[PDB]
Amino acid sequence: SNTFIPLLAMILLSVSMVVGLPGNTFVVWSILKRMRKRSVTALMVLNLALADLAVLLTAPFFLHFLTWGTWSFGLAGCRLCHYICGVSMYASVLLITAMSLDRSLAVASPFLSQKVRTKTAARWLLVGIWGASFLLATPVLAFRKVVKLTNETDLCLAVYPSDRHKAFHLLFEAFTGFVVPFLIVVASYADISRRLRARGSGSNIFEMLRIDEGLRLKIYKDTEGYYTIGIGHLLTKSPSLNAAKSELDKAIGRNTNGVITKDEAEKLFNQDVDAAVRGILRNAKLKPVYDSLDAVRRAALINMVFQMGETGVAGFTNSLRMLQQKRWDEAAVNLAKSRWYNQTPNRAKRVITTFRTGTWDAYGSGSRFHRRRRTGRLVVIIILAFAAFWLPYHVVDLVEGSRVLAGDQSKQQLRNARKVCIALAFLSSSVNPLLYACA
Ligand SMILES: CC(C)(c1ccc(O)cc1)c1ccc(OCc2cccc(COc3ccc(C(=N)N)cc3)c2)cc1
Repeated sequence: SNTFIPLLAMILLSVSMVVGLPGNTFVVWSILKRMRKRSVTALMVLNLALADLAVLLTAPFFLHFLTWGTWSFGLAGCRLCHYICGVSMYASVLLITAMSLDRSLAVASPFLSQKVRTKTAARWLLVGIWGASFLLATPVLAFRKVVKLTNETDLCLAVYPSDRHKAFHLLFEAFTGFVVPFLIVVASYADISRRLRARGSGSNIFEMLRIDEGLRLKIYKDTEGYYTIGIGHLLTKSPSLNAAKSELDKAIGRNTNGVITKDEAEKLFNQDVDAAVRGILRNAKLKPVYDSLDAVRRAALINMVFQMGETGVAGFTNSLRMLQQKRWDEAAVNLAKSRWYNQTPNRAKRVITTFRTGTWDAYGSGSRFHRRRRTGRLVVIIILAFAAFWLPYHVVDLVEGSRVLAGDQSKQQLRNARKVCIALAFLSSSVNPLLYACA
């Protein structure tokens, strides 16, 4: 088994050359030669597919070192190749953090993105990522030097003066390289999938509310004589129009002069359910029942809460728990005697109908189907191919530093096992062009 690990590491590094060199050289080409307005999503890809190219430029050296038997490029060679390799890991993973940290701001509030996602404020970030990536790989050029092993064989690897030195740096490139990003991209990218559960899949929750609360695209006066716009979005508790009108422009970022788009009315409505669902989940009485209700019957809890406020809908306890206990017919007929049913029966006869049937049958037929998922669905695979390629390597870094404080011959497998994990990761630089050729 002494011969097959070098055999495995020399094909992957060569298939990464035959696939990663041409693809990245093309991907980096189009974004420069054949484009006028380079989108922000075309710069992330650019630098990410630009950095991935530099790592592969060092591959012909490790392959030579893999077969020749000794290093051949002097202190600079092995001081450099690891620095170039160490900077792409850092640059690549931070770009993937930013890309993933951003698709959580495009759903948290899509009106701030227009005022924050500026090509001038994206380019002036890349330098930051690059600069803050050029620095975090600096220990690798201080600790990796060539040592003459035999008259005819000088090997190169990290020379750590003490094992405490080795430990922390092996841990240091794990938290910062992977664990800090893996934790960040898990908070942001799971906040989203936990945000949409309130917002409901597709636009289905919106059109339901349009029929009910009325869709108006200009500032008007509410039922109680107060300024609102859209589906009940309260602009301000204030009398003045210019105060009310200006208050809106702050939350949209553009000079509306009193008018918003069908889109702007919908995004703004999501903030009206996003913030109306925390009130539910932070409410003593309607949190438990809501958690039990399926995706369909949830929007109607969001509907009544939109209607009368949580403090008000919290009153129908006996009709509340009957839902929680999954008995609809005894909650459908029980809600029939409320003043809410009497004062407004066109919207009560259908909200209640969505409970006992658990479908959108009472509201519409075939005008709600959308593909809410955006191009970030592609952005969510280039992080997984990345994570699946870089976890094998880092667990060893994580296990060496951990097991270098207590306890050779049992650990003689790690470097033999690290060799492939370290060499497997040479394919992540060659994974974007196939994902772009996935279509
Ligand atoms: C496998 C080989 C040739 C060897 C040699 C002697 C032997 O007996 C057995 C094996 C070897 C030697 C040294 C070595 O250290 C460099 C290294 C180690 C892990 C990782 C990277 C960067 O990878 C990246 C960085 C960034 C990206 C990116 N997406 N932008 C992709 C891949 C560099 C690596 C391999």
